[PDB]
Formats: sequence, structure tokens, C-alpha cells
Amino acid sequence: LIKENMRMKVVMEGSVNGHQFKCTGEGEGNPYMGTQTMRIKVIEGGPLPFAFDILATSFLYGSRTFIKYPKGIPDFFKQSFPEGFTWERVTRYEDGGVVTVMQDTSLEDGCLVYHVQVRGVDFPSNGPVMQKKTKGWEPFTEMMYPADGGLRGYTHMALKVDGGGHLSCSFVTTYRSKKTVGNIKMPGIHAVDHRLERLEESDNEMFVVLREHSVAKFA
Repeated sequence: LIKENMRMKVVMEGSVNGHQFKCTGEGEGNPYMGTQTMRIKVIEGGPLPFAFDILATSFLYGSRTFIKYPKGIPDFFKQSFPEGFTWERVTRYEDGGVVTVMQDTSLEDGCLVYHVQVRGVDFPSNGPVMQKKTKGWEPFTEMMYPADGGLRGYTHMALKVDGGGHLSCSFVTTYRSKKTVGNIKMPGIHAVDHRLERLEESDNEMFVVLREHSVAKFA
């Protein structure tokens, strides 16, 4: 079901500090090489009065079908099809800011389909997120842990800010299979190294291309 080339489509809706928005994306990648690209438009609530970087990890640090797994580490995500999987996340940001995310991953007529619900609160008004002074995500390692027939994902990420700073951010994600028939071979503890790059942006972040590279390894 997961071919060497797979397309994906994404609808994201939510709010940050009360500012409502909607984004749509489409893209493609090589699930077995862990590489993917997505073109994203802000279709409602644009221009966003906050850094697009806070959303970036939910379209893609939200696309876990595109991880390169070695034979000996079972692939929870590709095994979950045709039904797919969900992920739920809470992210806490240095200096205040909490983002809660719920995501559904489905496969419809050979295309991966993502729905994402985002709610950000308590970002300080004069901070880099609400002032649009962020400079992208550093590469990051997500630790994957087996948890009662799904996976717990743990990442401690650094959002770059203007003037050479970072904001530390902690991501706890629960990945749950929607499989109603069939089996999943469960992996052990492992790591996934991710590189998420924002390229080809428009001036006010109404159009953004994201590129991600995700490779699994022993912990």
C-alpha cells in the first residue's frame, strides 16, 4: 500500500493566541528513503500574526509514514495501513507557550490524507513567536518508545530566534494505530533523526515549502 512514491494532502485548522487560521498542503516523497516535500498555503487567517515555524512541525514532524527504517527495526507507521494511525501531541515552549495537536493519517485512493487540529495559547505578546522573529528548527532526534501497542515519541527541539538565540521546546507525542483487522509487529526503543527545512517562502509566509528527511536508528 505504501509505494516508493506516495503523495500526501493536508488540512490544518486551529488558533494561536486566539488568532484563527486554516492551511492546506500537498506534496510527495519516498517513504522508504525518509524524504518528503510539501507545498503549503495559508488559506484563512493570513497573514498569520505569529511564526509559521510553530505550525511547521505539525505538517511534517507530522508525516511519520516517510521514515527510512532498517529491516531490523519494525516500522509501526507503514504497518498501520490501510487504516492508518493518529498522533496527539503537547508541546511546551521556553518562556511560555503551549500547543496541543490532534492528527489523523488516512490512505484514500492511494494518497495519504492528513487532518490536523492545532491550538496554541500563552505565547508572550512580545516574544519571538508572536513577533515573527524565528529562524527555523534545528535538526532533532525523536526517541521512540513502545507503549501499550502504540508508540510514545519524545523530542527536545530548539527553535532558532533572531540574534543567535534559541527557545527550547519539548514534544511528547502518542502515536496510535487505527488498524481493526491484521497485525502490527511492535519495535523496541529506537531513535529517529529528523531534518525539517523551510524553503521557498513568500514575504509574509502565505506560501511555504517544507522539506523533511527522517531516518530511524538504534537508540
